[PDB]
Amino acid sequence: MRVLGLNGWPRDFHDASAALLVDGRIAAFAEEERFTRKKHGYNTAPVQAAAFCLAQAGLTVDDLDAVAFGWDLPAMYRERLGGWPHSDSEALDILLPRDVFPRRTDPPLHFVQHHLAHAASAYYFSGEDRGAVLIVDGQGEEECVTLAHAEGGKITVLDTVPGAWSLGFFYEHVSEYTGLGGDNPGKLMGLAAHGTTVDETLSAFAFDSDGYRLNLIDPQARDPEDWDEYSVTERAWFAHLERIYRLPPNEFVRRYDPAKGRVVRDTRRDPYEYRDLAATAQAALERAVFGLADSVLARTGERTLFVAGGVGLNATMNGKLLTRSTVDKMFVPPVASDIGVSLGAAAAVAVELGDRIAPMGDTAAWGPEFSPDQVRAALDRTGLAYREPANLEREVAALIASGKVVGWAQGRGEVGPRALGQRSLLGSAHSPTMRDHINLRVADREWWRPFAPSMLRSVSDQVLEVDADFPYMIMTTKVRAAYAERLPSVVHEDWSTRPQTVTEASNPRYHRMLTELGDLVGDPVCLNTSFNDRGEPIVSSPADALLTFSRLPIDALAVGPYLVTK
Ligand SMILES: Nc1ncnc2c1ncn2[C@@H]1O[C@H](COP(=O)(O)OP(=O)(O)OP(=O)(O)O)[C@@H](O)[C@H]1O
Ligand SMILES: Nc1ncnc2c1ncn2[C@@H]1O[C@H](COP(=O)(O)OP(=O)(O)O)[C@@H](O)[C@H]1O
Ligand SMILES: [Fe+2]
Ligand SMILES: [K+]
Ligand SMILES: [Mg+2]
Repeated sequence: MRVLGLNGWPRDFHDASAALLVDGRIAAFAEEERFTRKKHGYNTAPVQAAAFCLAQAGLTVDDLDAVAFGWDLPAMYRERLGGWPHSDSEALDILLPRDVFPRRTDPPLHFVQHHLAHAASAYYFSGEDRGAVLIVDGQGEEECVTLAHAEGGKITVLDTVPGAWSLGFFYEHVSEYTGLGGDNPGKLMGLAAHGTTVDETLSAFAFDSDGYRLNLIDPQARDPEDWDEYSVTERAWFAHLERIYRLPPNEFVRRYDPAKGRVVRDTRRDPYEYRDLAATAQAALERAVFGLADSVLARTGERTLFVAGGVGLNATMNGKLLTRSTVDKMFVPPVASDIGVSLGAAAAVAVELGDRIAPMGDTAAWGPEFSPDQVRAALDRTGLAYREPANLEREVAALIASGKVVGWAQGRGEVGPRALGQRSLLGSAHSPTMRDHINLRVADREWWRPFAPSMLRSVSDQVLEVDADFPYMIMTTKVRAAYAERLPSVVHEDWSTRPQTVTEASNPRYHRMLTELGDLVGDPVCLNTSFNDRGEPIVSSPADALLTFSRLPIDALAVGPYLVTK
């Protein structure tokens, strides 16, 4: 079957994306923000993402067997807004506007329960017959957690936790409270390592062997003036945090900066001041999730764990789950957050139509790519001088080895929040100054945020405690003896790293470049951070890449077969 999965809707929505499954294979998959250049794909149907999916596969909406949406949207409208007003035809017009998506007739429209869609995005793509499913995000239609059993192509729900007890809202609210912002929970995670935990309950959580309790909030509390429990949980957490924590909420400051010529936003306090709150929030999330995972694993009798939902992006928590006595194998897709429910809704529907879903296979490179002619066109636009190296991979290897920062734009854009050698900024993993150089001089990131490494899968065994595939940079692990000293720029406060393992199959060019690199610095490892300026999404087009390259004190840009220098 050909099934187009969708996320994103014009009203109060985030992380719009589109995914096209052809006979269980990912034909194309991209996030709206990459095309709009507006981070998080807020309040929109995934118009551009779906246009790309169809163009990539050479299809039109008339060639689709089904369109799948990753939430039970009619149900949310019925419950929270007094009725679902749209015929399937009218819903399609909104999701896939006719001026961009001409169609003779309407494809069958399927609405998939949000957490099922999450679950589908992990199970069906993991390459594992069966396992325990843990879904933890902000909130689906009603629930914030789902425990389920996956076996023989079926996902069966054992239990859910109501939205008011959301661990994602919780973590988001703490992230907002510190000044990092509720849209930047990943930063809270990186700040945790720098602080100290004293009471991992925050006088709110009570932990047990199957999970947690939030005696702070009535679990059946509900916003009658909205369609999720964000605002209710926000008021409760903010009041509680202010009550028990020495610092009041950090405030946002909007002021004209005559240096930028603009009103810029900042924080009244340095978020680094809240490092103990971050540590404590991180510890509480871990503890709560450990209980949930132990619980679903035991109730199912499985020892393989599938995790998805937005909290699933907590790589630190993931790494620690992996090493838990109760877990032998773990799969967490690069698209754990809502970006992944388009793909999940599509799989659920495809499987329902009799298809078998192929494993992801250690790659996330499903977005657009660009030919040499298309790249050259973008280069000539700018009038920049460039070369076409005989051995680009070797030249990049050498640049990196000498302490230079190289933009790397090749092949099909990766999907999800991590760059994985399709749209990356590259630098020495071996340099004890590279990290401060990129944070402070290049990207204006907070000095306390860590960077992460890409390395060959064939030496990952010797570099890292664990010998597993880490294709997605969605898990932290410990660095073996005594590489922990050899790789200063990609190590975090606690000797953990958040690695990408690379196989020749998954990324030949990148694999080859790392190989060359190894001959020069001994180790086929590099620093790999995402290719973007501070506000914007990861660069997608060759034009995006040039623009960002012009704006950053980077040394070179390797885009397609071409090398551009500063
Ligand atoms: N080994 C590690 N241990 C703990 N945290 C880590 C580790 N490696 C990376 N991180 C954190 O993961 C975060 C990812 O968060 P997030 O996705 O919000 O950043 P980003 O979107 O890449 O940043 P930007 O604002 O530049 O787009 C990093 O900012 C860093 O704080
Ligand atoms: N690194 C992280 N650690 C913990 N929670 C995270 C992290 N990244 C994202 N989240 C959580 O994901 C939640 C939203 O997840 P998602 O499933 O994408 O949306 P929704 O909750 O609307 O379905 C947010 O509440 C956020 O706190
Ligand atoms: Fe979700
Ligand atoms: K283990
Ligand atoms: Mg980044």
